[PDB]
Amino acid sequence: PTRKQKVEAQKQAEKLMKQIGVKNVKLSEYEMSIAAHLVDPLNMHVTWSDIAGLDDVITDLKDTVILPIKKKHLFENSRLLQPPKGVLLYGPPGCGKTLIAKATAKEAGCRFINLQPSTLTDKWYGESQKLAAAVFSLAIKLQPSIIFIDQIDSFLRNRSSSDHEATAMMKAQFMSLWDGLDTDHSCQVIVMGATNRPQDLDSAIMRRMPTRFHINQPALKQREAILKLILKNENVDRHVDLLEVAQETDGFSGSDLKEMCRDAALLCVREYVNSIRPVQQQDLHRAIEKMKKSKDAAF
Amino acid sequence: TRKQKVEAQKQAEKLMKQIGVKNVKLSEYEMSIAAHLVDPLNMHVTWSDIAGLDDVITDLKDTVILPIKKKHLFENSRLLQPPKGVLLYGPPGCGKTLIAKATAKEAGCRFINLQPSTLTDKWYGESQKLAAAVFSLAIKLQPSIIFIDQIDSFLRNRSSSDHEATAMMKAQFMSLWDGLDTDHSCQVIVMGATNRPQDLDSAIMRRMPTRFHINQPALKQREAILKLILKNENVDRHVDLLEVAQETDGFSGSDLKEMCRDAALLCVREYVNSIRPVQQQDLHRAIEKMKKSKDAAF
Amino acid sequence: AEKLMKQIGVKNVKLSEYEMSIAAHLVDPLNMHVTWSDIAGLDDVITDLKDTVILPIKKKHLFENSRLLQPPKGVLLYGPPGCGKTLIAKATAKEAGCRFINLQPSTLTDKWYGESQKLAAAVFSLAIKLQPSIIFIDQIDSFLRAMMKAQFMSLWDGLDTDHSCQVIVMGATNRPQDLDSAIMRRMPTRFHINQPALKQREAILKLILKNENVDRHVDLLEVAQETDGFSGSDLKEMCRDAALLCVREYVNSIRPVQQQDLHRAIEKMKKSKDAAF
Amino acid sequence: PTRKQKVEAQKQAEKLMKQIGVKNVKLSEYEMSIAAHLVDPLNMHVTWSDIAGLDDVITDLKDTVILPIKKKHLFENSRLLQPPKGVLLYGPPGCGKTLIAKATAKEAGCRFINLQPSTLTDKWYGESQKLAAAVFSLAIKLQPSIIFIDQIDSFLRNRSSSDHEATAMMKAQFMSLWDGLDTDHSCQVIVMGATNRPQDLDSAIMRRMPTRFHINQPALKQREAILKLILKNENVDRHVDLLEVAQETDGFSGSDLKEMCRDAALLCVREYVNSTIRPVQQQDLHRAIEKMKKSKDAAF
Amino acid sequence: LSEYEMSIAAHLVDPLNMHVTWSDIAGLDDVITDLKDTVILPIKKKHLFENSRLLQPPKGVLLYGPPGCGKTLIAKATAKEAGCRFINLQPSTLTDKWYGESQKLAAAVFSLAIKLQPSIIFIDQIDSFLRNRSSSDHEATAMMKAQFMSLWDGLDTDHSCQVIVMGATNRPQDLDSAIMRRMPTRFHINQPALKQREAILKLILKNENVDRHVDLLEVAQETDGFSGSDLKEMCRDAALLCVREYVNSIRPVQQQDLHRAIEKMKKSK
Amino acid sequence: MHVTWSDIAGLDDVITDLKDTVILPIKKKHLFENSRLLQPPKGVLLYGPPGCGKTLIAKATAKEAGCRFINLQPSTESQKLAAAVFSLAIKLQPSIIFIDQIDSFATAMMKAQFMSLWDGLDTDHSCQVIVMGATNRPQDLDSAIMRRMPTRFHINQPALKQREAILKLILKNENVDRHVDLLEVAQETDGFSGSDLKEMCRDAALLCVREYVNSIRPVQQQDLHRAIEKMKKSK
Ligand SMILES: Nc1ncnc2c1ncn2[C@@H]1O[C@H](COP(=O)(O)OP(=O)(O)OP(=O)(O)O)[C@@H](O)[C@H]1O
Ligand SMILES: Nc1ncnc2c1ncn2[C@@H]1O[C@H](COP(=O)(O)OP(=O)(O)OP(=O)(O)O)[C@@H](O)[C@H]1O
Ligand SMILES: Nc1ncnc2c1ncn2[C@@H]1O[C@H](COP(=O)(O)OP(=O)(O)OP(=O)(O)O)[C@@H](O)[C@H]1O
Ligand SMILES: Nc1ncnc2c1ncn2[C@@H]1O[C@H](COP(=O)(O)OP(=O)(O)OP(=O)(O)O)[C@@H](O)[C@H]1O
Ligand SMILES: Nc1ncnc2c1ncn2[C@@H]1O[C@H](COP(=O)(O)OP(=O)(O)OP(=O)(O)O)[C@@H](O)[C@H]1O
Ligand SMILES: [Mg+2]
Ligand SMILES: [Mg+2]
Ligand SMILES: [Mg+2]
Ligand SMILES: [Mg+2]
Repeated sequence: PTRKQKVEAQKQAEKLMKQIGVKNVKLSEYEMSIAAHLVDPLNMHVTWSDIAGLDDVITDLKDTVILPIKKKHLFENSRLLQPPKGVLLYGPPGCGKTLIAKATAKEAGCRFINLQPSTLTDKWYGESQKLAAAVFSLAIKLQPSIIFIDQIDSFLRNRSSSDHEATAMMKAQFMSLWDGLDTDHSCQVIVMGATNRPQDLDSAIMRRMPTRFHINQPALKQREAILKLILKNENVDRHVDLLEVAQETDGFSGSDLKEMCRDAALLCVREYVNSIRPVQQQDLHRAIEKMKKSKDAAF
Repeated sequence: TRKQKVEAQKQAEKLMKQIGVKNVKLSEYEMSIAAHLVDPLNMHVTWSDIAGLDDVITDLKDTVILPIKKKHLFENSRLLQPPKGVLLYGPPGCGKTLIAKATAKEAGCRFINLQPSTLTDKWYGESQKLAAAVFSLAIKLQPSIIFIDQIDSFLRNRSSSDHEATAMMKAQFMSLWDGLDTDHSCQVIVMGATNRPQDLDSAIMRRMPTRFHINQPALKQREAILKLILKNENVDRHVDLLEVAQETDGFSGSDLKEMCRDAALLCVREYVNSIRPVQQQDLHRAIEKMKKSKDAAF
Repeated sequence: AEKLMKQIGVKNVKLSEYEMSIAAHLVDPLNMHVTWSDIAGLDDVITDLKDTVILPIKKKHLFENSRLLQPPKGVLLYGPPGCGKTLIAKATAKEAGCRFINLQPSTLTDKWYGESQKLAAAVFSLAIKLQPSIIFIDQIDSFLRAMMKAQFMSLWDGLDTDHSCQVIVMGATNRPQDLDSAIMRRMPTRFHINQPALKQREAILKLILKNENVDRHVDLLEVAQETDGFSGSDLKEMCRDAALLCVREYVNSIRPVQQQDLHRAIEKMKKSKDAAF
Repeated sequence: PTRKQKVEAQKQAEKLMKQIGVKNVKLSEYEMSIAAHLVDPLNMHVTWSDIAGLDDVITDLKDTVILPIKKKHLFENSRLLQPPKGVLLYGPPGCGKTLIAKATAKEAGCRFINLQPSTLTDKWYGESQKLAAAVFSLAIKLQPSIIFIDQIDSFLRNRSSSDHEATAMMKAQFMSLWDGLDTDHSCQVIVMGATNRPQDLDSAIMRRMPTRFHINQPALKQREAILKLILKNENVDRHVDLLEVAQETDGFSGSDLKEMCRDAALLCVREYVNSTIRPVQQQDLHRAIEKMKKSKDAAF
Repeated sequence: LSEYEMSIAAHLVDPLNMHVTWSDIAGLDDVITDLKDTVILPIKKKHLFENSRLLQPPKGVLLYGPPGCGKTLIAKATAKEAGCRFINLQPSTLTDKWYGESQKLAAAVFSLAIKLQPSIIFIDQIDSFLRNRSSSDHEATAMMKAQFMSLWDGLDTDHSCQVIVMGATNRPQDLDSAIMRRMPTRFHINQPALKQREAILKLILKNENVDRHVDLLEVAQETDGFSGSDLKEMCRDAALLCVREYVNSIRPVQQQDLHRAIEKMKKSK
Repeated sequence: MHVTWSDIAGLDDVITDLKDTVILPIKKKHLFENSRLLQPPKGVLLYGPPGCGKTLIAKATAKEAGCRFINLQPSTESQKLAAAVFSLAIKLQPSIIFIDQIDSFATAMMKAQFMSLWDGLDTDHSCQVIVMGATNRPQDLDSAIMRRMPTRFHINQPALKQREAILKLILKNENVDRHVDLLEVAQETDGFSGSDLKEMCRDAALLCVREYVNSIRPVQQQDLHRAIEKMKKSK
């Protein structure tokens, strides 16, 4: 027939499945096309120790998502002790969202799966809803599993009249398979999504993601912590305190400080090549000044 | 060729043996539609598990379940038959899917989930055949309850920016609902749960006249659901569910479940660091956490 | 063909395969318990439809030679959703004297090669073979908003000129504004099936409860003056809910429906009608 | 379906890929349709020497983008020394932006690719997101590469509610594939964009383009530099005071001085042809400046 | 030769059947002088100074002023005296009721213009098409009006193609800030102002009927106050009055019919 | 075309404007061929309300001026057929090419060839090949050749007196009552459209016929009033 571009998902999500260690899974063409976006747990290079600035959020996520997956002998006796069916990572953009997502993909346990909603929308009629169903079918087939939807503020957007029929049907099927009729059993299928704009997400999807973790912008202590974490392996001058830098920033996020340290290292490398030099804490001041002058362009 | 119905024919047979049908001869499309039949014994929720509202439950039981049984009493009257549509509308969360499961389990006749994703097909002239086979199967076994979850997305408001197959299916649904051959003594009822009935339709809205408003829980309903949830789990003796219900004032039927789950998780976390009941102190902390987290939209 | 010949009453069956497949689709006037007495409230529209379409079919001796009385090709019954359209169509299918046939465009779209123009030609060949015939396409808005569409349009425009076959295309419509630009013009006769007014509401309410054991002091005029916006199906649902509420006092352990049950049903229906707002 | 539009670019992207130097790259239909917009390195005829007026920006770009591409032995040990994942060239319209982009399309090494967001949007449903994914797929397939998004203040605009679902999905997928779950690894895939309205670009795309270069309106020294650069190939007299016209303009951008020089040359050719090669004697420049000022005044 | 290219080719005016020269445009003569040496001279005789990098015709010619009085007449005459392939489509031929069918249309237009020799492009009423960029407007034409700028002078442009785009507007104050940049040579088509009116009146009355002696200087200040296009429509009223009077009983014109046409045009206002 | 200019009543001023402008081609030489600006417009268009004598106006303009007419039939390779039709219409001079439903009518190459042929004909001859086939709704009909149709007239409801004249001209064909007058019916029609009076008279005749079929007589004022009331209720 037509649309036979699934001739390489089954040959692409099989060698990728052997890297995870699944023995006997009987899937269809749509299920394999969905599983073609599974992430390898060993392909990540960031653990919980690489995420600084916030500590209570890490422990909360670990005891809400990671803990109920293991120690099943203690959480299966009670009626309501299973992990939630949704984790909404909201807050300002930059620090925390994708890093916590990678930490959950690597060190959390059960098979992680990225959705990438671009593969759900198809050209042919009656093909996007089948893929949306195969998503949850594969999630149920692989217990447990964590369905990750990055930028969930666009795919599962607020419903209105100016929406395509296939996208609206997929958005309805998502909430009809989340906690629908034949769902809500002991399946350990959790759906998480990181988004910087949770104001216009939805009204029916917002309740299906009850555990909402606010990853705020780093404060003074958080900025000091992330500045001390970033300048750990690279050569830095012996007496360089990260408190004055974090106090001087006062508006930098977790990604702007990374750029500031990268700019300082690049300035040191350029000064060395013009003629291995450590950051004498003087380049940090001019880097902060240049970054502030650049950020002042939005106003 | 679309020769996958074979597997849909090997999944709509064993399930049939789980329901107890003896002689029902169907076609390929009818079998593919019946492949979504729900097992009544697979549900684990009855009318006793739905608290907070009682008049709505009694109304639904006397409107849907009561006409199904005692057919000798309603066979003489002309307008004493079950309706052809039940629209469960209201705010999202509490009541809709729970009442759907209760009607699937403890209501009687064979329940069927539509799952409109299977109606839309890639091949031309295949979605309308499945839409017809839906009602064909519904009439084939009487009675039956056709459930369409989130019906405000499949039978949307008819406009010009709609595909030919979807528009044809939406027209065939209302043509086979109360058209030229239906509306006889068939006892085929179609129900649907939705949280946005404002933009559902103009012709489908009248075909579902029995509309049950599953409102958002009030003080009494909040206390009722809080007492129902905290029933089997261990809790302190002097814990008044009225206090937390009056303090909340802003949760639906699903947010209180999350609050109780968070309280139990806090208890089991404080225990696992070194079985502890909730002393009504973790309840307030979970309520404050959920109230400070629900401000993400604003 | 022969499987459904029991009602056409003509031994002129020379149908082919497509004609045979289309012949299994005409309506069954036997199991149609609807006449002009069943439809209430709108009697002027009924008599208009009658003296416009019906006598051109039954009266076949006065106009026989050439006379101007002709069945208008294309009758569009348009209005709000409910209250009359399919009921009038079914009454016509019952007692129009002609072979009524339903379309249901879902059967036209064949999967093989996407060729659905052959069926669009076969349906018209069948309608002309056993004239008079009324081709009814329910929900004609979604069906006509594309080789089959042009072929069917040209067929309907070209074959209905010899005034030898009384084939008439009739359609019901709840959204007449977005129907079409040429189809709306192609149908000369348009019947506006309005929603029941203060008098039509009372008429249909009195017609709904006739054989039931209703109380003596139940003035339907008060119910009509209390509804103020109820459609045809809404009043039937209200009466059904009132009957269920009256029988609820007996099933829990035959009671005549009083005014209190009707008032409670009206209040419940008016509260429920605010779902779309 | 739409396999025709994707069967022509396939016969066009291959030839353009033959002269670039990609040896073995296996692409799909969407990847080939995206690669069909690759720019030829030899077609660009503007280098760093042809861009005057700004000097610190040039060396900053050479150290930030051009330097980490080569000499990989120095930036392979540390954790954060790779080239950035975005270069936002913001400033008033005129000088710098498109010229710097054209210069980097030739004198940067790695394969340059223009996005041309007009080809991303498609008529069929579920086709624009596939092309947006194929963009980054092709970028990762050949390393390194520079994805240029001209006038990025329109495609990756500020997210709101009055936007189409396809453009919103594409805008979300761009930032999801920029620094998402499987793209933070070292891949040398850099995305740059030139725009004249950075105030309403975005809140999540702005952080993904940390290196923000401001191309200001030419000042006195910059105006003198560009006026001396432009009046180098054309025939001019011996003595030309470039500071005079530079101080006279006081409001001309990098493109208005080019127009003034063109108008002076056209006046010279008109005076020559009217009789039947004449060098500008620093008098047609003042008249052209006055005419350009009168034209800019009468525009309102 | 794509599909959108062939769809655009339906608006490509043939360079042979134009029959519009500088003689048809009377009245204003200063704008014609500055446009001949700036647009026609660099386009033609390219074998003289092709070595120079900035001796090419400007790609941003724009003619503003009141509506009418020779706006597109100068464009057609220029394109006829220029190389070939006058290309005007519409102010609203684009913006089809689809998704991704408006920017691709402009892309096809520009590709077709690049395919052949300069092929002067004329965009009638660029004021509303390329209006000032903002964030409150519908976010479907802003991306299009930005792609137009990105394709006008971008990466692949600035070659020896001579592709010159010509615009037209009635109020170039809210047009743009980056589009006016690539439009450096902007001519000012003014109002006739008591002289060009008489000139165009003497021009139009040349190839016509008998037209007995009536000095155009007489009806020069008591004529239509503006809109020379209505002066083109004013002589039409005299012609219809001269051809509609003889049916009651070819007739030569005089001051009476012209004055009555003037009074009728004034009453129309 | 069997239509007559005197039969179609209504806007008498528009009729004279047509019989002057469009029939300047019917006028001999030295009147429209001598002056360059006195020639009639090339490619006249017609737009306005739906129906109301859309094709009837073109038929009357072709019959009164005696100009040759030919049906374009846009519903019935395409570019070649269009070029052949244009050549056939331009050969037999003078001739008018009338099209049906031009508002919704390779097609682009055919339109470009037709526009080029019309431009060449106008540059060669004054009014040899005319084109009058534009339908209603010309605001967004098409954008193929805008300069081809620069002349048009908004044919709408002229006035109540024109409606009364049309009713008197259309009703004076069958048997009518003495007291029943078309002016008395138009005084109560309250601004009915052009095609509305014909359908109202048809409904009155159908009522008068049904009066005998239910039990032939001439139409009366009561039947006309009932038909007008039914048309207003159905309007
Ligand atoms: N706690 C942290 N420890 C180390 N690095 C951090 C931390 N927080 C942020 N970062 C830096 O931020 C970058 C990741 O940003 P990320 O991808 O999470 O943005 P995002 O929040 O996903 O963007 P958006 O809000 O648009 O989705 C990494 O390069 C990392 O160096
Ligand atoms: N009366 C009740 N008794 C017990 N639990 C309840 C009650 N009402 C709601 N719940 C809780 O709500 C959850 C079910 O939510 P449900 O699936 O009905 O949401 P929904 O209304 O279907 O959402 P949407 O409106 O988006 O379709 C269950 O987990 C259940 O614990
Ligand atoms: N005049 C009437 N008298 C009695 N019952 C009526 C009348 N009109 C409508 N009904 C009731 O309405 C129901 C039929 O609805 P109806 O056929 O009018 O809907 P419809 O207009 O065909 O729907 P759609 O607009 O989708 O075609 C019947 O069950 C009948 O009981
Ligand atoms: N430093 C320079 N050296 C030489 N030429 C220059 C310089 N700066 C600007 N120019 C001139 O400017 C023109 C390029 O303008 P460009 O396309 O960069 O405008 P832009 O800023 O991209 O416009 P927009 O902001 O609308 O995208 C070239 O023709 C070039 O001659
Ligand atoms: N000075 C003039 N000399 C000769 N003809 C003129 C003159 N001014 C106007 N006309 C005539 O008036 C007509 C319309 O004038 P013009 O082309 O200036 O309008 P326009 O502003 O281009 O209209 P639009 O804005 O719709 O494009 C032309 O056909 C032209 O023949
Ligand atoms: Mg992210
Ligand atoms: Mg639900
Ligand atoms: Mg109906
Ligand atoms: Mg630019």
